[PDB]
Amino acid sequence: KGEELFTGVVPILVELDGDVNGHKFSVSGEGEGDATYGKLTLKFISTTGKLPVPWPTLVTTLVQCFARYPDHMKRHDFFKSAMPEGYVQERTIFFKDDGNYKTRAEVKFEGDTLVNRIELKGIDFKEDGNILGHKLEYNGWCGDNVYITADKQKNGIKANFKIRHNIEDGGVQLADHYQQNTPIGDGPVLLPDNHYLSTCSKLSKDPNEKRDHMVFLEFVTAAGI
Repeated sequence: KGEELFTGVVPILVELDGDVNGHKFSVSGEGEGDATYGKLTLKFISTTGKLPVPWPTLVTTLVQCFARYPDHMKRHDFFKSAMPEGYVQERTIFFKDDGNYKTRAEVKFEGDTLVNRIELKGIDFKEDGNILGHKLEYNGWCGDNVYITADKQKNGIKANFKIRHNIEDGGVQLADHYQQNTPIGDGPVLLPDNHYLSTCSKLSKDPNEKRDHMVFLEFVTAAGI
């Protein structure tokens, strides 16, 4: 089964080609995931200089197949069921009173490595706003539970959740996520009952890293059934 591919530690590679208000950037990430613990340890670097947007706004875009689905919920794990062929993950992220990200990604196995290749398009961002102005706290932000629902029409799922970024000096910048995932292959997948993913993240910095970067720790676990 697809879940058998996640029994141990799996290496991860991430690639993101971004474009925000016509300003292009590129991020390369790598690390490992341990679905048994819903644990992700990843590091991301910008290869194109300082990012035009804050790192926290890219976290959700930069591998939910590593969520821990407890034994009693494994029937509802769409992400692993679509492996190894993978799935397309599309999102529209509305930043309240600001621009929006539109993202399309392929999450699939290349060899023994889980790969996440992303194309991101951002438009309508305010130069004097919280995003382009880099006013979002690096760890001052909390992510609501990722509420997942089946999308039988497309043999996939949909997800909805808000990310709440603390603004430096006060305030919260909301990011409304609208998500859709579709399998790449034709094989049968697991269409889940309503549930959610509980997430916990920690951003940090590598003191040896010279490039604009983000060290990333995440725990993600399924619940709600």
